Amino acid sequence: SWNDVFQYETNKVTRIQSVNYGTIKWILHMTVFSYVSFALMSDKLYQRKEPLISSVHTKVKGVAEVTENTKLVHGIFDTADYTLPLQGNSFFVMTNYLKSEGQEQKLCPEYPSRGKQCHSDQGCIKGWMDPQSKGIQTGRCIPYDQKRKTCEIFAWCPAEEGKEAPRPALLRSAENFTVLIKNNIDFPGHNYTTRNILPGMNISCTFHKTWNPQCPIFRLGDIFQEIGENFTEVAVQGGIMGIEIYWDCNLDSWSHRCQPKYSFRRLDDKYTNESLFPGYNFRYAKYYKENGMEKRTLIKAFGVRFDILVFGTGGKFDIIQLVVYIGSTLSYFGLATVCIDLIINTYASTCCRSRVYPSCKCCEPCAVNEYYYRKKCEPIVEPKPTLKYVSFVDEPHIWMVDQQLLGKSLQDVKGQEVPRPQTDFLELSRLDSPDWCQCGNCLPSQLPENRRALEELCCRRKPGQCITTSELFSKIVLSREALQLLLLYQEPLLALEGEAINSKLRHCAYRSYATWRFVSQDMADFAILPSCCRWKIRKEFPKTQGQYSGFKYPY
Amino acid sequence: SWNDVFQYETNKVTRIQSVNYGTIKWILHMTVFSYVSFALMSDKLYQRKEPLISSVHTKVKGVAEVTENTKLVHGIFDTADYTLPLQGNSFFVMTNYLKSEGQEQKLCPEYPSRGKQCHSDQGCIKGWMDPQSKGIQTGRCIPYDQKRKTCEIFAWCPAEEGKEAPRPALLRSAENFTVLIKNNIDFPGHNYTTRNILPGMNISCTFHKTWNPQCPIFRLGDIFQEIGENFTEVAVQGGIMGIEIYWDCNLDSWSHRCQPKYSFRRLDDKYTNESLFPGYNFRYAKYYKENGMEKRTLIKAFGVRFDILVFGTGGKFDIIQLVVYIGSTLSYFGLATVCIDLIINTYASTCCRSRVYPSCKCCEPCAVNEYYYRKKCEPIVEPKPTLKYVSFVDEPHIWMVDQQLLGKSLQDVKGQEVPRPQTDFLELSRLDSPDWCQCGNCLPSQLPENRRALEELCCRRKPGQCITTSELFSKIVLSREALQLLLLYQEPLLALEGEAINSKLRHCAYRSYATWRFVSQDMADFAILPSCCRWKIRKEFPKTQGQYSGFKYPY
Amino acid sequence: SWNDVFQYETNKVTRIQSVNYGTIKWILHMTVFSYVSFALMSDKLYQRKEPLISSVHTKVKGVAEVTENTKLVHGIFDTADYTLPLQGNSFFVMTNYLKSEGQEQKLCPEYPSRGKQCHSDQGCIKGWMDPQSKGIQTGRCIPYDQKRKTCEIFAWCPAEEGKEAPRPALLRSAENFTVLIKNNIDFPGHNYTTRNILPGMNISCTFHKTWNPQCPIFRLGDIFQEIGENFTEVAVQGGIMGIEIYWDCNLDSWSHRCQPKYSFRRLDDKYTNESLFPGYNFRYAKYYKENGMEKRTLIKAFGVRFDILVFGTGGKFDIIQLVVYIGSTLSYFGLATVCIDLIINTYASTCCRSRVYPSCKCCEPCAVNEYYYRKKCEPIVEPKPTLKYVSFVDEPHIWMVDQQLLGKSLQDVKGQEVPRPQTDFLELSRLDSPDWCQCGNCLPSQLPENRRALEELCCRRKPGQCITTSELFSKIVLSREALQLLLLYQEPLLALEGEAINSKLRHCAYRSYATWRFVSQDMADFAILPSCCRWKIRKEFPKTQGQYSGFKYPY
Ligand SMILES: Nc1nc2c(ncn2[C@@H]2O[C@H](COP(=O)(O)OP(=O)(O)O)[C@@H](O)[C@H]2O)c(=O)[nH]1
Ligand SMILES: Nc1nc2c(ncn2[C@@H]2O[C@H](COP(=O)(O)OP(=O)(O)O)[C@@H](O)[C@H]2O)c(=O)[nH]1
Ligand SMILES: Nc1nc2c(ncn2[C@@H]2O[C@H](COP(=O)(O)OP(=O)(O)O)[C@@H](O)[C@H]2O)c(=O)[nH]1
Ligand SMILES: Clc1cccc([C@@H]2NNNN2Cc2cccnc2)c1Cl
Ligand SMILES: Clc1cccc([C@@H]2NNNN2Cc2cccnc2)c1Cl
Ligand SMILES: Clc1cccc([C@@H]2NNNN2Cc2cccnc2)c1Cl
Ligand SMILES: *[C@@H]1O[C@H](CO)[C@@H](O)[C@H](O)[C@H]1NC(C)=O
Ligand SMILES: *[C@@H]1O[C@H](CO)[C@@H](O)[C@H](O)[C@H]1NC(C)=O
Ligand SMILES: *[C@@H]1O[C@H](CO)[C@@H](O)[C@H](O)[C@H]1NC(C)=O
Ligand SMILES: *[C@@H]1O[C@H](CO)[C@@H](O)[C@H](O)[C@H]1NC(C)=O
Ligand SMILES: *[C@@H]1O[C@H](CO)[C@@H](O)[C@H](O)[C@H]1NC(C)=O
Ligand SMILES: *[C@@H]1O[C@H](CO)[C@@H](O)[C@H](O)[C@H]1NC(C)=O
Ligand SMILES: *[C@@H]1O[C@H](CO)[C@@H](O)[C@H](O)[C@H]1NC(C)=O
Ligand SMILES: *[C@@H]1O[C@H](CO)[C@@H](O)[C@H](O)[C@H]1NC(C)=O
Ligand SMILES: *[C@@H]1O[C@H](CO)[C@@H](O)[C@H](O)[C@H]1NC(C)=O
Ligand code: NA
Ligand SMILES: [Zn+2]
Ligand SMILES: [Zn+2]
Ligand SMILES: [Zn+2]
Ligand SMILES: [Zn+2]
Ligand SMILES: [Zn+2]
Ligand SMILES: [Zn+2]
Repeated sequence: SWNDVFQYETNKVTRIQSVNYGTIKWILHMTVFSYVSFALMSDKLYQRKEPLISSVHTKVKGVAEVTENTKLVHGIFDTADYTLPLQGNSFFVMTNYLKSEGQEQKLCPEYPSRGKQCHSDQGCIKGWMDPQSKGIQTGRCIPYDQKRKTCEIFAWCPAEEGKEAPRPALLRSAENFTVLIKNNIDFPGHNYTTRNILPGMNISCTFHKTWNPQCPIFRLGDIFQEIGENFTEVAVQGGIMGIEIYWDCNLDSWSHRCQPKYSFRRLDDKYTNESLFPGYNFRYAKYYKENGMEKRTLIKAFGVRFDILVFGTGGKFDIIQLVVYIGSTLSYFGLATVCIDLIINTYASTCCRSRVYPSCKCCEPCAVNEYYYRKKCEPIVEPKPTLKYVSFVDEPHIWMVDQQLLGKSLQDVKGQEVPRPQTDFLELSRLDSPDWCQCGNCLPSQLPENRRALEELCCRRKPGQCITTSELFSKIVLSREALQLLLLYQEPLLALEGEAINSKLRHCAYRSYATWRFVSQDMADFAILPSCCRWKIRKEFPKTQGQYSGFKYPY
Repeated sequence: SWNDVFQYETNKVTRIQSVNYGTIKWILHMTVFSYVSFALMSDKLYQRKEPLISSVHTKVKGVAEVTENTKLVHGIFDTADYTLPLQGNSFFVMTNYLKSEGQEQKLCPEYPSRGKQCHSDQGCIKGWMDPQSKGIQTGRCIPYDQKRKTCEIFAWCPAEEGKEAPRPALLRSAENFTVLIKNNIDFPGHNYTTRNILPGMNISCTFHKTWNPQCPIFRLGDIFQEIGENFTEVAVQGGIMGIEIYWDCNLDSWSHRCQPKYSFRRLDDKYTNESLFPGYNFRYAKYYKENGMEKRTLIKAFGVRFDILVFGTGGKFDIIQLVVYIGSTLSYFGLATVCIDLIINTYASTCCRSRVYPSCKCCEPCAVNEYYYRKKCEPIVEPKPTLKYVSFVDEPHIWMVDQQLLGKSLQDVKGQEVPRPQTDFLELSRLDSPDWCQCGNCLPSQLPENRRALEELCCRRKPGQCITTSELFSKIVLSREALQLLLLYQEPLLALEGEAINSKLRHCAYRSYATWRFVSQDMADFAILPSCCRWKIRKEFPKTQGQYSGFKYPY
Repeated sequence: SWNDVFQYETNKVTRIQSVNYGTIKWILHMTVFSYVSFALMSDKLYQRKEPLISSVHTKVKGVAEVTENTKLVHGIFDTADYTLPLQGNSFFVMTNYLKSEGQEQKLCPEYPSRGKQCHSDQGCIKGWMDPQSKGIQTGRCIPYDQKRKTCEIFAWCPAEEGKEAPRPALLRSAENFTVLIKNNIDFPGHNYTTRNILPGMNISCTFHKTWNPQCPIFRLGDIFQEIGENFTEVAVQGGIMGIEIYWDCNLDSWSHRCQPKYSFRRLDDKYTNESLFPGYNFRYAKYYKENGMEKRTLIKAFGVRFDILVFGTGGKFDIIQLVVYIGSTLSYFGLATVCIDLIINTYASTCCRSRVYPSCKCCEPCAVNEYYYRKKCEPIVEPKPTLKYVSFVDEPHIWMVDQQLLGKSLQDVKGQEVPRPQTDFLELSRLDSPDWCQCGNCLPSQLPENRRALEELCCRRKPGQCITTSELFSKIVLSREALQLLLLYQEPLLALEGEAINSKLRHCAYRSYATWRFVSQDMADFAILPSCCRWKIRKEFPKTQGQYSGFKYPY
């Protein structure tokens, strides 16, 4: 059993000294290797990739001046006037505003927005919580002004919801504002961390696509016009702008490159439906107390919400990933073998010689694939009990009968023809008749009727001379000296006496005839002797007082 | 060397015309292919998958009315009264509040919360910064009211921290509020971008699981009751609700489907410990100046923080991914070969014939696997110096002796028995004695004692007639004419004279005996001639004035 | 065709009973299996991994006392005084502040910051929107104080932008503040969800690296000092701290482990350039009305923004992933075959015997690889029309001539020498002359001149006796009886009469000579008979009234 452990199985191979096959094999191997390497390096499949974790710190610089109205009001807007305390992944810059000062919780006519005019008390319902007007209707219709009327609502009054944003936008100068974005990114699995601002960067820089791609100071107007967006128009109703920071980071020492790439993308739909809150704005309430009453100043602030979208992956060499990829791609190196073996398989077919080659003379010298096929493959059939082989001296090939003999004589069964092997020339270089019979020497079988059809076989398919009449038949089969020599070869001390040697000689004669007429031991083992030859052999070496068993399934 | 480059190696194969083996092979191949294809299409393993980057814009609509108290106060709450300016991935809706107006930074008794009652000055420490009371203790105990006492703290007074949230929740009507969620998602690697609102969507829609799964307008109460949550109860102490937007996006043109799926999940633990801040609330300070003093109004706002969780992947066909997957799965197509080869290997074993087949007659016709095994495999042993083969005319097989001859005669060494090859019938179809000896013709070896055991071998294991006595021995071995014919065959012009031809004849006789009794040249090359036969051969073709070398390791 | 479907191809193999090869094979298989299993379990390659979606709820506890100034002001700071309403992935804690109360929109001298002193009106431009001073310059120079001057700007006055943060930080006590972080994480694909606080956790716990790694209550000072950061120093100008919550979650039931790991990392660059806004701060405006004027209190709040970075993956067993990994690694099990086959290939080379073995006697017994190579591989050359084989009785090997015969006699073409196969001993164990000629029996070819060089071949390369003179030549080639026996063997009933049998005998003699002198039918099929032997054969079996075709390309 240890010897069994100590075994190695190696495949038998046929080395072909073919220029075309070698060329094809090497070309296919080179192609597979080149593609595998290109995929490995282009996609960095040898690298474990980890998503980043990002922190964003934004600082907006800029000052705006507004002059509006009934008295003229001159206002200055600094960061605390147009920015919220948040300075993370999103920062808001106010670009326009509607101000409703001195609101009190009381009854008032709703602002006439979106054709909300009232003509009669039936145009509104009492106690209806209108989120559009942002009040609760009292059910009555009251005059908003001299010309139009609007229902009364309990809300923050004077109610002005629905009024249009100023145009032009009051804080247009925000296009000239700048934002400094500090982005700290980390790959914890790879234990790496960097930031978008490194020592040596000039502080007077402003971002540009080509001149200053790494400058993290962005002018808002430049952001808008880089992607063909009009800051002046968006400033009226507001919008959402995304600043994308892509980190395609290679953390390998020999190829270390972890630098941010900045892009811009409008995130709010320019063509948003009017009822779906187009643009970007929010209502902020400044609460105070005046005249012993709780009052509220409502600022509808329109502006651009800048969303900093930080994304990317960090790739670092990982042996497991490379091993997995190489293992996945290893099977592709069998492409050359598959292709060349398929070529040999298909071109060895006889169909190519009869039809393709005469039509196409260029594909003619590819007939060598038959020699390759025969030096590569050994066909064998299942040695089933019904397997029989018959050879007729008239015919030049052997016939296989794999079907059950249902009474019909073996002579009448057609079967499938198979080629006759070439008896090694090297070894051969040395010095009333039954109705089915056609030679006149066959005799009825002595077997039981149920299996008598097996022995109902003649040496030929058409009438003619019996094969037994040939002197070579006597030399190979009936020659007692030759059979005795063969027996001695196998059994040097065999006793050439007794009824036993005669049975041994009979079996040796059967084997000799089968090998001579079938060549291969595969066919000879399942060959069926003709009745004439079988009975002549038995006459030469008969059985004293027994009945012949006949062919035996060797399996 | 170029010829070497121009080589192709093809495996030698044995084609078996077996119905069962072909059936098994094709069934296994179909199963492997079906599973590989199913995995490829189900998991989209041909697609490169990229995580999305999302931007969320939320707009809350809704109006609430509150009537509380000592004077009756009728208050209206619109978006600016219950929402914060943030409208991104999270939005907060106030559902309840505790108001402490007119706070001044001074000394006051802490609110009696969680059994914080005071009975003596020793129940509290001076200068202790109590974050629960949100003040610094003065070390003294003072009467909070007529019945209970509480220590004095320097804080915003009147201190009311620890008071219970109103019940029912004041802003219960928030269940009727609606939120419009605009979700812009982008796959930058795939250069794709879409949003959850497309042209044609009805604006009066409200989200529903089945009727309106794509409507991005959600009623908060509907959100809560979709997952079996009670908005009325959560509104008292607040909570956190997550609106999950899953983007399972297929970006292939032939299978393009990038649509959001909305789900809801409570994010705050319903059973949070009382000391771990159950629910959701925050304290907001409204600062003002009254009576020449800095005053503060503290609003403890309880509400639902809605967290919009946007996640998903975009898959687009990538040739590299498909190639990698196919390469990974290619090796599985060898399953049929592995299984059928294992069947042939195991069923060819003799163990199955002796035990399994007699017990199980159904597994009997599988004995054909032995023929397959012998047509597929050629066993060979290592040709080591100790390798020897011995054949005894008494025994029917050959014996291998691979162990060193440590003085013990080769006759006495047992070794391991091996089968005798069938001499090709096709080629064969033509026309005082030593103590270890058992034939009476062996003679002591003339070799040095150290290696004399090699030649101490007899033609038989038991007493009997010598193999040399057989006439076939003389015909094959001693026949000078046959050996001369063989020599001429190899060397046509060999000069049949001189002491050289005699040595050539002796070696040819050795080879002839070895081939006759061992058949294979593998065994004959390492076979050991019996002393009797060896010395008879030497007598026929002796050496004039030299000592015989004897067997030579051929390796 | 169905029989074709019912076929199975199995590779022919040579089983080697070698201890070293078996050892190498099993060692390599064990190594490959061990590494594959280690990679599978270490990297959980059998698991589908899904990124988490996280929700963070933060609650800060802590109270601070400040005493500053011209009148002494004693202020208390609770959560509503130093925290913003946001309680999600980021929370801000105020640690220092600069307060500018009672600002009015009017003209004032800018604060003298960063050497902004003015000496003349030419040092500033009118209408210049200075974002540093946060005002619009009027173009005039005015005295900020008695000693220094600064230009006039329309801004919120008194302008104090650029004033240094207080030192020490006013809210130093914030180091003693605590934050409770509730983290709800979910894997939607795996349909799993958990949180960082589970029942049974003690509420008096405070986080520690070793003692309380799972306590989600963190002291800010402890956070800073865990990573060697000084909270007192950072509190002056502020900063950004990241609380990383890593979820390495295994969702398999047998290996379920989904627990958070807390780490800390400073996110703001300690060495940020002075002009790049070092630290963290924001300007918040408190608007009010005083004396009938809109006034503003500007608080420059410096503090630590704590960013909770939640990341991780959830791994759950997936059959497809395991199948893909196993398929990727299957090809690696062919390493043993590749290595051992390469060893056999290289050590069988003759180059190793001539040079390596004499120099290195240790690598000598590896000569057995030649026997393995010959039992494993069968070399065959392409049977092209130019393929010819010639054997000279003088030389001991055969010669291959694969080049076109451009008039030059085949005798003069060198070609490449090839070894002579061993004629199976088993089958052989039985009983004026042309200028190019060197035997005296060759005759000029009768073929057309263009192809006459093919037959211009002699039996030897040097002068000597003709091979035809040997009696074995007559026995094998000229023996009519032997050729007739061979013909009968193939055709038992062949009629031994007529001009046909003579041509059959001539062809059989050609084959017999080719097989005798070339052994293999591969070489014999393309062998070229010497002119002497060819013409002697023709003399024995001549053609009556025709011209001999001569050698025919068998392909
Ligand atoms: N191949 C082959 N073998 C045969 C044939 N007939 C008989 N045998 C073999 O010869 C043996 C029977 O010998 P036979 O003379 O017919 O009957 P016996 O006297 O009882 O031995 C069996 O083991 C068969 O394998 C035949 O036609 N073809
Ligand atoms: N297989 C085999 N070969 C042998 C045996 N004895 C001798 N030889 C071969 O014969 C050669 C020696 O011939 P031998 O007559 O014994 O001595 P010599 O006169 O010096 O040549 C060696 O090369 C051996 O390979 C044997 O028992 N078995
Ligand atoms: N291998 C080999 N075959 C030959 C040679 N010469 C002739 N033949 C074969 O013999 C056949 C021609 O016979 P030949 O006596 O030369 O002329 P024929 O009388 O017209 O048949 C062809 O089919 C050749 O394949 C030779 O030198 N070598
Ligand atoms: Cl959106 C925003 C961002 C930052 C600050 C403010 C602030 N809040 N109260 N008054 N605001 C200032 C202000 C004045 C005049 C017109 N518009 C806005 C807002 Cl409203
Ligand atoms: Cl949480 C929140 C969201 C939005 C606005 C407010 C606002 N802030 N100052 N007063 N608030 C209004 C208000 C009045 C009465 C009771 N509760 C709250 C808060 Cl507090
Ligand atoms: Cl950053 C921040 C966080 C929370 C609250 C506040 C609040 N806003 N108006 N006054 N503030 C309080 C206050 C008083 C005195 C000194 N500093 C700050 C701020 Cl400013
Ligand atoms: C931005 O600045 C430039 C130059 O300072 C000025 O011409 C332009 O009008 C400014 N934009 C706005 C919207 O005021
Ligand atoms: C990660 O990198 C830092 C800096 O190089 C190093 O100090 C640390 O040991 C590394 N490994 C960790 C943090 O596990
Ligand atoms: C941008 O929008 C403004 C409206 O505010 C308009 O006057 C201007 O012409 C627009 N610019 C372009 C380039 O369309
Ligand atoms: C929500 O609206 C319905 C119908 O308008 C009303 O019956 C219900 O009371 C409202 N819910 C609350 C909490 O007020
Ligand atoms: C991405 O898509 C847009 C729109 O189809 C196209 O204009 C652009 O060229 C594409 N490639 C990019 C942005 O690299
Ligand atoms: C929801 O909670 C409220 C308490 O505010 C309670 O009155 C009501 O019955 C609850 N509803 C359900 C269905 O449990
Ligand atoms: C934090 O608390 C400890 C003990 O209560 C105290 O000694 C220390 O001074 C405090 N830190 C600050 C900055 O006040
Ligand atoms: C997910 O898990 C929950 C809880 O175990 C279960 O009720 C549900 O059916 C699962 N599948 C889903 C939500 O698709
Ligand atoms: C931390 O910084 C403060 C300055 O506010 C300094 O006094 C103290 O010595 C520093 N601590 C250490 C350990 O460096
Ligand atoms: Na593979
Ligand atoms: Zn007959
Ligand atoms: Zn017959
Ligand atoms: Zn003996
Ligand atoms: Zn003997
Ligand atoms: Zn000659
Ligand atoms: Zn000659």
